[PDB]
Amino acid sequence: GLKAAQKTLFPLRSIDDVVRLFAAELGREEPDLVLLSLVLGFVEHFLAVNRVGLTYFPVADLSIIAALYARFTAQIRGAVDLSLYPREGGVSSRELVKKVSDVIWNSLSRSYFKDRAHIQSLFSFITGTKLDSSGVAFAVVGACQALGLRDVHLALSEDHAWVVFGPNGEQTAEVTWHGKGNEDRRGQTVNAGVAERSWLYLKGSYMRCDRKMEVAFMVCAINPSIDLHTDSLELLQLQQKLLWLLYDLGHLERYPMALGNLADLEELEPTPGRPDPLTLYHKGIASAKTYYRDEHIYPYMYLAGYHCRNRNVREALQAWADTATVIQDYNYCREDEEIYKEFFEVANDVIPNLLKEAASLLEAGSQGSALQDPECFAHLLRFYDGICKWEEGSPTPVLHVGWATFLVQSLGRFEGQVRQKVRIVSVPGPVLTFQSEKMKGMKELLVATKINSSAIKLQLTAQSQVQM
Ligand SMILES: NS(=O)(=O)c1ccc(OCCCN2CCC([C@](O)(c3ccccn3)C3CCCC3)CC2)cc1
Repeated sequence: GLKAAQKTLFPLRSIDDVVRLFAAELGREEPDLVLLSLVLGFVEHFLAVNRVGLTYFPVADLSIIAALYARFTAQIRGAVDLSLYPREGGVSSRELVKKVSDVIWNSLSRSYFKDRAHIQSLFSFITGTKLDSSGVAFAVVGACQALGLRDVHLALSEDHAWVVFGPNGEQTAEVTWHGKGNEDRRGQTVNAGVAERSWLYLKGSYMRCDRKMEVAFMVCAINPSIDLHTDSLELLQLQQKLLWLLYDLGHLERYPMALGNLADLEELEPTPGRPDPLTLYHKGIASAKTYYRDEHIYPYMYLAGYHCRNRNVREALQAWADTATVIQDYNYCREDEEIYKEFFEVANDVIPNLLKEAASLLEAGSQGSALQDPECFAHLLRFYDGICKWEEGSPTPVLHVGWATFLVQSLGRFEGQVRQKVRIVSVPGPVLTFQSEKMKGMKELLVATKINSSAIKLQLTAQSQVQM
């Protein structure tokens, strides 16, 4: 409306006043996404974008929030005539959804840095005419709810956003851009992407949000960064509390990455009486396994990063091998580059630095060292096997000589007597089966006393010939 009952909690004078607002909206049949996004972008603006004047918490007076709310709703209602788009079943049509998308798109500034911080909210849309990629999709959803279109919902994969709608919520529509350069399928289904088994569309195991999960998304979208070096403590705490509130209400059940975000926040600043980060990261993984057929990559990476920051080398390598075990059943397609970059950085920067440190600490007399544990070697091998398998049948290559260099260095960190304890068995403590043809052909090289660097390179990149 706003409705009288949504107004009684104003002004919001503190973090807990914001949380109380979220609680009361989440009590409702339909939490108000426009109200809540405006409030978050407001508080984010005055705690991270401009802190001038801040003495505690930027007071969100009803007069300010209501006028922002009225601007959004007038802008949408004025520009979308619902009577031109008749609704059977209480469900929306593709043309209606496209028009709402076009409205949001056309309101945006022509040129701006599309990956700035703080352009995710309806606050940024209204005050700055700017939105990031997935912010456009959220905004389309908000606009749809404000028009009474309750079939329209946010869909998310690990790197993109679109909408679902229509009979049984079975239709999909592209409403925003993806990445740098991707030309458009705006208005189309995602079924081509699903059918080609790219990571971008998660072989169809992407998130189909209900309203509560859309609130969870805007809370994950809170960006506490003030600059490269500094975070807003007030926004970190707000985000954390909001996530716990969503957790207790059961609204993070089908949101794996939200559980990873919470775990990260708990590591930074733990809440007395709550599960530890590890429990959290494992619920994020169990959520992916239960609702998304274990087809998601980030739950394992979040866990891996935690183990990496704490120097549990063994556990970090296990998590990354689990990561690769997911990716192996995808095809590497155009538009999957963000997950290529994540794997590239693991293999070729993070793991080599972890293992270099472990080599020094071994020289310094460390026991139980990753580099003396054959299970750690097996995890490293499983990691690469999954990447190799991922590459098979993909329309674009993954591996090249730049990866081979780090592979050779990483294998060399483990002595022969440690590498030879891994048992590699065929289809048809440490025991390991390779699914990839590259790693199967490599198996003897990997356990040789002397690592044959040139042969490993040839096997990893399938380079036919050596120097004339
Ligand atoms: N090197 S590592 O330790 O293995 C590691 C690497 C990446 C990691 O990434 C964790 C961050 C994952 N991130 C969260 C924001 C998320 C997203 O950027 C986002 C943005 C806004 C709100 C919710 N999610 C997406 C969701 C789909 C569309 C945008 C994309 C995935 C963690 C660890």
